[PDB]
Amino acid sequence: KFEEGQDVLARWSDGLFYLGTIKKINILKQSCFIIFEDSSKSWVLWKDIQTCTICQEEYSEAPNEMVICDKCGQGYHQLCHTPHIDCKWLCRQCVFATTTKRGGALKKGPNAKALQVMKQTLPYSVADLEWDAGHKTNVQQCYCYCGGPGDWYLKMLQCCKCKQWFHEACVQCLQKPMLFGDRFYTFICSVCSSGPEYLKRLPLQWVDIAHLCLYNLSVIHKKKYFDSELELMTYINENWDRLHPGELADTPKSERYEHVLEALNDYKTMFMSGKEIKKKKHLFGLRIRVPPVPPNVA
Amino acid sequence: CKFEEGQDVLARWSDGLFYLGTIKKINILKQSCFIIFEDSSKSWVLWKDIQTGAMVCTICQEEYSEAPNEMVICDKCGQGYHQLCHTPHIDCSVIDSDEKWLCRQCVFATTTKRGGALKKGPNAKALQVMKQTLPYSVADLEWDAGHKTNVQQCYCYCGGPGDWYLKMLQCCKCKQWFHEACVQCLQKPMLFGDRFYTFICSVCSSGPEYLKRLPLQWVDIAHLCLYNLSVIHKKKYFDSELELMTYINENWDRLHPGELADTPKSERYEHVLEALNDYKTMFMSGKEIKKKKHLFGLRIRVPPVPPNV
DNA sequence: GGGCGGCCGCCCT
DNA sequence: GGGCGGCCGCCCT
Ligand SMILES: [Zn+2]
Ligand SMILES: [Zn+2]
Ligand SMILES: [Zn+2]
Ligand SMILES: [Zn+2]
Ligand SMILES: [Zn+2]
Ligand SMILES: [Zn+2]
Ligand SMILES: [Zn+2]
Ligand SMILES: [Zn+2]
Repeated sequence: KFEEGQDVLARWSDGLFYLGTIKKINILKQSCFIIFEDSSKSWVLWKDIQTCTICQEEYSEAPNEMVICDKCGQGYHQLCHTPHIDCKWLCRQCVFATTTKRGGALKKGPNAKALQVMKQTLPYSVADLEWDAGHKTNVQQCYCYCGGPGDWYLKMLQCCKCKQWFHEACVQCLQKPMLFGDRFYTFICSVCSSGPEYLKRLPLQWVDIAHLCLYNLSVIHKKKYFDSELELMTYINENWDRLHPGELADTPKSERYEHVLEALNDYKTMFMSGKEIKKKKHLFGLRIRVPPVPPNVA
Repeated sequence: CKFEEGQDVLARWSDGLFYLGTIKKINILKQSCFIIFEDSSKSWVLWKDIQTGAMVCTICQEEYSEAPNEMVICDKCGQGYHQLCHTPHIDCSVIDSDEKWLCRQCVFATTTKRGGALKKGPNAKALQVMKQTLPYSVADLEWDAGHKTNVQQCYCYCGGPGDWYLKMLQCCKCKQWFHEACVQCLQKPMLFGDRFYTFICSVCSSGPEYLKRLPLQWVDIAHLCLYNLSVIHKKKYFDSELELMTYINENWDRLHPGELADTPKSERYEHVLEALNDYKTMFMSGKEIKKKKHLFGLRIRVPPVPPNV
């Protein structure tokens, strides 16, 4: 049970836990209205609120022995933990806490290896998920290896096998920091791989680069129109390596703006010029703030 | 805005079809126009369903043209479109041919038709291609609780108005409703409120539509036909033999019930009459209100519930 | 931060 | 010498 005014750890839609205080409780919207340290406020599902630890029973069996984590010091039966403990040990939510982080989870060290193992087993059933038509969201708001909430159009990767979406912070295969709504990847999660993830960058067209970066600027700054040269092209150049342009990567910095501007002008159904609202014609924005769709998907 | 009173326009009705009409009133707040049609009938039509009319690109109103984004002229309405301005994009293959090209507007106009859109022909082939791309955003749609109506009144491949219970199919995937006139998978004209189908639209299938007829029980046959009679004639009670059974026999082929289809005409009334008397929850005899016993009506004027596949 | 009242100034046959 | 492409920037749907 929870109670108003209680200090808790709440998992956000980026897979990470944040310290907060329960202000309100909704009995079965199944959420708590939580204020965070930056005085930001939001509703959080109970499955994402953190107060045997899985069985509430004291008996240490054999070979179902009670194992105590060596960091948080909480106990787990060998067959109650997810995954099960056979044979220094850390539990799942301590493994995730010390490994998952913005930009991508840790790749090296004992904790990172413990994550790689435990990631292969989901804390939920794939059958109990109810997806929308485009397989972007599910009713349970249950995604990734962690089982937390998530927004597909932000920094998440969809597995091309199980079609589940996975947080940037929870994957360990990223060479560069993820861009918002970047779907130009072939990704296979650790569950489907039964081991380390597979990640391959799909080739980008100039219209893809323009769309993806305009989308990122739009998300970051919460605005629509951007100067094609001084804002958009600047962001593209500053993130050129992060973009993995593929075979377009050798394009001289002087020649990049030509192709980008051409894409902005040609694709009228995708990009709005400032001239349409009596502003600078070099100002461009997305008609609909939606991530670019790679050739394969929808 | 674009419109003024006395202007002759093409107005899209809730069947997905355009009709010739004249604007009598304009409502800025409702974004609609009061339109009189050729049958002198009058109704309010949303601006999104009004077609003004009947070398510059009609979409962006610019006149530049160069490969691989050239200006393509519609071989019917004569209007020009950039390859990347049209929805969907015009493939460069089109320009590399002697064959005609119609725009999305003209493609729909020449193919969509009462009882079901054209199945064969170059135009029919173009419809099945173009309608895989919606002219609207599904995310902008604000649906009601039962997912029957949205406040935008935007449905189907066409983006026009519609009544789900009046000749429309719901896709089992995207849950959007599609006009009878806009689909190319029907074998027979639809009955009102007939949801005994498994339908997958071209948008979800990325190709031809999928359609399978779900089986009807005798209670479903009576319910569906009672519902149709109630909607058409705007009343509740009908004569089981002279009115209901007459409708059922006249629409027996169009009903396509499945395993019960081979039932002899003379035998059908036996099972229909029993269904009316057995399903007390759905069917209401006239005796319950001190009227003739063989009069029957639906307690709730709603379509029958289709079975899970 | 973008919708629109406002008008600069190029350049029109 | 005036019509319109172009967009500044005021100020709050
Ligand atoms: Zn995660
Ligand atoms: Zn236990
Ligand atoms: Zn622990
Ligand atoms: Zn997977
Ligand atoms: Zn339609
Ligand atoms: Zn155009
Ligand atoms: Zn046309
Ligand atoms: Zn569909």
